[PDB]
Amino acid sequence: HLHNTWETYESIGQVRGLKRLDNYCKQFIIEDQQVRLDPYVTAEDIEIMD
DNA sequence: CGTTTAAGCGGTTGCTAGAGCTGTCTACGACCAATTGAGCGGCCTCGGCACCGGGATTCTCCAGGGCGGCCGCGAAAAGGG
Repeated sequence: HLHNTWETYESIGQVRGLKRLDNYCKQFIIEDQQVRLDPYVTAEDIEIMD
């Protein structure tokens, strides 16, 4: 956990665990921007998720 | 293969169902004798189907009566010597 690297998809290539990064990206990015862009969002939900 | 989730194990807390044991008794079924009426075989008779004799009903055939055609036949009109 000290050799954690800030990487990019073109900087990785084809290694094991790439679909872990894919699942992370799709899940966090899609419902993060969904809860940021929805009109039916209360302040309580955004503060508990923050 | 990544992720979630529910199985598995251990734990609570009280009550109730159920197995096991002991005890009592009472209705219920085995058992026996006398009896008799429901089952099995035969015997008799009717309902219905069928066979036979008799009578009524409709179809086919043979003969008589009348009419057409032939068979030369025979009386009669016209021509010839």
